[PDB]
Amino acid sequence: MTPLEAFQILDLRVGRVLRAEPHEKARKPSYKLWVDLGPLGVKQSSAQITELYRPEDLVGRLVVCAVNLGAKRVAGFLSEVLVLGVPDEAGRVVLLAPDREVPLGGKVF
Amino acid sequence: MTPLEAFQILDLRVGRVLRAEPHEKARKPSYKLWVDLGPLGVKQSSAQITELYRPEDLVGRLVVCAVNLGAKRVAGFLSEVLVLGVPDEAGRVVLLAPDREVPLGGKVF
Repeated sequence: MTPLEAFQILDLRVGRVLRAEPHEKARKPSYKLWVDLGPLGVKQSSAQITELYRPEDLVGRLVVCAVNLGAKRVAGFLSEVLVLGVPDEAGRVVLLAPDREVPLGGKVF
Repeated sequence: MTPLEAFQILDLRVGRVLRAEPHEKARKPSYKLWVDLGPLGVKQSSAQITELYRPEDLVGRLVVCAVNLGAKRVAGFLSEVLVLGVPDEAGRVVLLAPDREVPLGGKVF
């Protein structure tokens, strides 16, 4: 109930995309992603980051994800974590990332 | 209480550092920061990012902050928002940032 508590409860981690594929089944343009979160292992995610990013661009890049939320299904694909982004002027999702390379599974603070 | 709700309550925004100065009064090394959060205006923050970043580098840089947590005093300096980062192998803070420029005050999702 307290924004300070929510910050404490929410768990944000640095992960690296290992696999990105078109989420054809989904009505809303997205990608099926497989994210390496180090200690947390691999977690799936359906991200609507098709504008600005090509699956080939995602593979191997660092991303920051909300990991402890409940997993949900998207067009059959199970999305266990949320890849964080922010919209540009046109509303397109711009991904967040660490300034440089860092250990996977690292927690944001 | 629910990570999903913590997600919804926590307010993460992108801001631009316009001023950075040595927070020498603070015990733990930090910088006094003034962040332009667009519609939210200017918010102060004490950030322990002295290793890897020099005040000159921070000025004009996009950063991502936790904005709706209560403000806290740090060596007299009022820290109103949290500038988010992640530790490298050495534990040093690495700032998070959008891949490219985006509107200030933009909300992370």
